[PDB]
Amino acid sequence: STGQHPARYPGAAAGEPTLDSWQEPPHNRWAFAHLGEMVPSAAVSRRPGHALARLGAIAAQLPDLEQRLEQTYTDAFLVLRGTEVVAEYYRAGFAPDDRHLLMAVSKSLCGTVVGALVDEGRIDPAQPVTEYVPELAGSVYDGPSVLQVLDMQISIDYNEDYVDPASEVQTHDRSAGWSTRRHGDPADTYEFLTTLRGDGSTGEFQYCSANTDVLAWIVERVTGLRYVEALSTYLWAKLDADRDATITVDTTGFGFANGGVSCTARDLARVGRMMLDGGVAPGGRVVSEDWVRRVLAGGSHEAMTDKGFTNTFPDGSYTRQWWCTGNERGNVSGIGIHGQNLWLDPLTDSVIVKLSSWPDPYTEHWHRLQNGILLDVSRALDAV
Amino acid sequence: STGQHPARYPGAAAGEPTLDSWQEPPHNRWAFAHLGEMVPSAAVSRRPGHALARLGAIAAQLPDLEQRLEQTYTDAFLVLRGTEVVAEYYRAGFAPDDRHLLMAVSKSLCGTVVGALVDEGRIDPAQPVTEYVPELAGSVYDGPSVLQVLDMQISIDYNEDYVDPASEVQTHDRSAGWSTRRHGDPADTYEFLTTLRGDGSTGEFQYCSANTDVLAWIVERVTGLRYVEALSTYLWAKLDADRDATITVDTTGFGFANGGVSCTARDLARVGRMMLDGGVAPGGRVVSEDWVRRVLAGGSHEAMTDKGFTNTFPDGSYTRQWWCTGNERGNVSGIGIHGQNLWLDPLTDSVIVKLSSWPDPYTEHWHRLQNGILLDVSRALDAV
Ligand SMILES: NCCCCCC(=O)O
Ligand SMILES: NCCCCCC(=O)O
Ligand code: NA
Ligand code: NA
Repeated sequence: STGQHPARYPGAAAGEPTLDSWQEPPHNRWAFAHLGEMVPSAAVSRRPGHALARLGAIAAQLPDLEQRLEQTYTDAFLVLRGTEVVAEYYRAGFAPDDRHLLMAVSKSLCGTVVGALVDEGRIDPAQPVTEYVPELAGSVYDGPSVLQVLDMQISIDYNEDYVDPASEVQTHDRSAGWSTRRHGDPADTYEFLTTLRGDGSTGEFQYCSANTDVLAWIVERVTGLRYVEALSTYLWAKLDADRDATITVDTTGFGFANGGVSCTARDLARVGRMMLDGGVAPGGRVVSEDWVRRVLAGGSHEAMTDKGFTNTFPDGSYTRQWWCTGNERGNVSGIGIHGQNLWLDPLTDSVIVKLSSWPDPYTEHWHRLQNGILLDVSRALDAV
Repeated sequence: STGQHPARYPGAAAGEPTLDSWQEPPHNRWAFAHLGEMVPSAAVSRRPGHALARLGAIAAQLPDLEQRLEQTYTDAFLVLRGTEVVAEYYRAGFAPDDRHLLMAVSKSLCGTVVGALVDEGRIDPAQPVTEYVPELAGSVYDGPSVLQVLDMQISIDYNEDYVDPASEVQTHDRSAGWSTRRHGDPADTYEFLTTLRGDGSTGEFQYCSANTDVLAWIVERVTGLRYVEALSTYLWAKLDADRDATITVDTTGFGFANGGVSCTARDLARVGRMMLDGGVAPGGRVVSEDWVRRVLAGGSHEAMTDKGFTNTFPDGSYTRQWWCTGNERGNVSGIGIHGQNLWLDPLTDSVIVKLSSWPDPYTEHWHRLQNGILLDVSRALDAV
């Protein structure tokens, strides 16, 4: 058992509706107004081809920028200096207002929601995960603190070989609906999390997407809100965003917090703007000044043993769902596979959003090229 | 085999991507920008409870209207007189700009797209279905004309007992993704259609949702466009709609033309406005004056043997995916289970949209109440 979860709608029974019951009362009143949450759906455009390149200023300092963006399978690119959009790029076929999957940049959004609840005193990072989700007792999450989940400093037996269906990575996707279910798979994401085990050691960084879903579960238990709603209430609805964001949901309606959010590049930049504004957004304060300060400060360097990150950023670290480069510019970034970045450049009070679709989830090759672009663009914003 | 179908994206292989391949190249470039088409997803609101009742004028002639709307599980109600919204109602929890499933009102939208292609000379209703979809040879659709599909005058062995999983109604839903698949089910909607049989007789009305999906298939074969795109290009994009509409799609990306469209009440009214404007919309002509005239004129009365319809509308009929009351007002309406109506009242140059969620798909009880409301509202618009 995974305990109480926020009902899909007011008064809904646990796990209702399902793909086989949404047309039945009393579920249909809700389902008829949110069918996309139950059945894959396509947009029928209200609007009746070519790449849009408006790199403005930085174009002079980076003459071959568009080509570099093409080489890194860039779909959407936007630079926000202060409150102004100073550079934009959208591939042919991708409109400026189209939404794009954020992959793990979604994690930084989840950490932000947790941060908001910490400010309210609803979540104490020093407390064990089980203080909020007792059902995780007996799992790898029995013992570690919420902060250790936030900083991903929990050793977990997590097979990362996607080529193997038995791997935890593939199983995580199947449990959430990102891939076709197989006989024996956990019923939902909550159940999947309870099956995770580890040797009990903590303190060393281990990137694991399951950690973020545990954070979302904690958010639900402390607020009583579906993660989908909590993400809106504590973050999205305060950004004065142009469009709603979307998030994939599993069979119980639980949002895939670790990587299922989609939004426009301009709106994602509003999240960065909030971080560079001490945690304040147009609709109100999202997180405390202290939380933002802690994110920019970075996590323990000693815990960061991922050579894939430290080879590029020797003094890098990770904290509260954000990757911290530890470079001379103090760059911090939300990162997602296939080339997604919500890059913060505090020195120039700028935010760089790059949403892409590399053929591979991750290779040193793509990261070298991607980071080269983000760093060059950041430097191009320096006063001269 | 079901023949050629519009690729999900430029250059996509048949049936790609699937739930298990969307993260792989070259599918991911498209999938990352349209994930809702692959995985159930929820909206994360950009906006931070009570029913909204603005029945305006008709309120005086129909004092208990709001109560009548509540009794018929009304979610959204809107009356457009000419180009003006003269009355509106939205239940608590349903925003004026929220979208609602249209169920079979979706059929009238599909018929409109077919009508547009008839005007272009791309579709000849007198031609057999097989002239456009040869793969339907050997099925109940081998012999009948496209017009007979439009008017639903084809006898089909179609078990309507949803309580039975083997029924065609339940099988249709499973083949399209509206319900959990079962071993042996057709792979997609196209395949399901090819399994349909009948005694060969035609001429008598038989309401069958499979007919509309055949129309959508014809649309795809004649235009080379996914039905989702054709619905936008030939109709939605010409309405100057406030929001995109959405349509559920099966595993191949084929839109559920017979009942999977969702849109706002105000936008649905724009479709009615176009019909009352001789087929012209703000973005251009959608269908010919003749097509609209034929819809308002009705189908053959003798073909209409559905007592459930004729008991209320003795001179009623059906043509080109629209129900024609044949009443003294010449009312015509798009109709969907659970209380959906796109009701046309030419006498007062008005359109009435009623989107609901009755607990039951259909009962004489609900229809009596629903039609009573639509008729009373129509009469309340008459000059006095
Ligand atoms: N298991 C689906 C991928 C989740 C995103 C992970 C990442 O972007 O690092
Ligand atoms: N098989 C799903 C229902 C399709 C809608 C049918 C109707 O509204 O009449
Ligand atoms: Na905080
Ligand atoms: Na026409």
